[PDB]
Amino acid sequence: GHMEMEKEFEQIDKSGSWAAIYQDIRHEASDFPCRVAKLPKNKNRNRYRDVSPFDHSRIKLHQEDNDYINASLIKMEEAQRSYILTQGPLPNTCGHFWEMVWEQKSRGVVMLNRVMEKGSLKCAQYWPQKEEKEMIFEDTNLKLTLISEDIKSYYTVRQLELENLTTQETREILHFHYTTWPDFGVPESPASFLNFLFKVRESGSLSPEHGPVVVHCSAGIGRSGTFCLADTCLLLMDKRKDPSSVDIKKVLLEMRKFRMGLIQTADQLRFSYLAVIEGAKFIMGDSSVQDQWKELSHED
Ligand SMILES: CNc1ccc(-c2ccc(C)c(N3CC(=O)NS3(=O)=O)c2)cc1
Ligand SMILES: [Cl-]
Ligand SMILES: [Cl-]
Ligand SMILES: [Cl-]
Ligand SMILES: [Mg+2]
Repeated sequence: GHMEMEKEFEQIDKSGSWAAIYQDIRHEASDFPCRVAKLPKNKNRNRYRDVSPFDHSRIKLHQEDNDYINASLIKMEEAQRSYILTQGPLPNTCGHFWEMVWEQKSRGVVMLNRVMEKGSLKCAQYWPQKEEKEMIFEDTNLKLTLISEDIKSYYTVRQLELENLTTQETREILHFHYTTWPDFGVPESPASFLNFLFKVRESGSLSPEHGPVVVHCSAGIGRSGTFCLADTCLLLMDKRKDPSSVDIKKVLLEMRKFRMGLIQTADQLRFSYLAVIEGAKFIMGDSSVQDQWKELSHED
């Protein structure tokens, strides 16, 4: 057979029109107000002047003081999966970030960037790197401990313990850290990307019994958007067991109702197609393809 998205992909490649297709998505994308993000008191809570959560979908912190964090709830109604997309936390918003994880009952955090990229700090060091050096976030009364980590060639999975120091309740948070995805770039292959995505899936972190997974890169729109678009499209395909009922551009436009700028280049859009098309093999019952991805990704 041949999926409709596969036929579309070939036509676009052939005519060399990924830029045009992508720019049309940008032109059609939703425009909603971000008035809270732009308040003077929130200036230092934003990593990028021009990347803001819409008011209607922003995550509110549960604190009468200042409830603002640069984070958006991407609620995919048809797919029945939610994601929280957020910027890489700043030195002064790491407490807020873990506060959000707590209040939203997230089980998993997906990090698609490195702390330093291109000679610059794209994300604060918001988790402990050594077991014996735990982090206390005094402003939000949270304690964070590294429990263990499994380092692979291009991604790292960490077990963290998050403790609400007010109630002494503790939770296991899983950290899935993709370390080789360049900003404004694409993963090395669909295989490496899907191997990682399926690692996130297998952990149970995307279960509806949990809060939304937290997904971030530096701005929380480029690589983050790519990750979520692929996952949602595979999920939609999965629910219906029908790949040809999935309209990737339409899904992306729906996601952009909840946060601006999701997917930052034409090639990331192109890569999203590649990931979904390849991932469809597993969804539709080629169970052995997951091992192929593992081998091809060279995680060892
Ligand atoms: C709307 N204007 C705008 C767009 C993008 C950015 C921006 C800056 C730096 C970075 C690393 C990224 N990212 C590209 C990627 O692939 N992921 S990202 O971190 O979101 C985006 C800033 C402002
Ligand atoms: Cl890093
Ligand atoms: Cl560097
Ligand atoms: Cl930083
Ligand atoms: Mg040690």
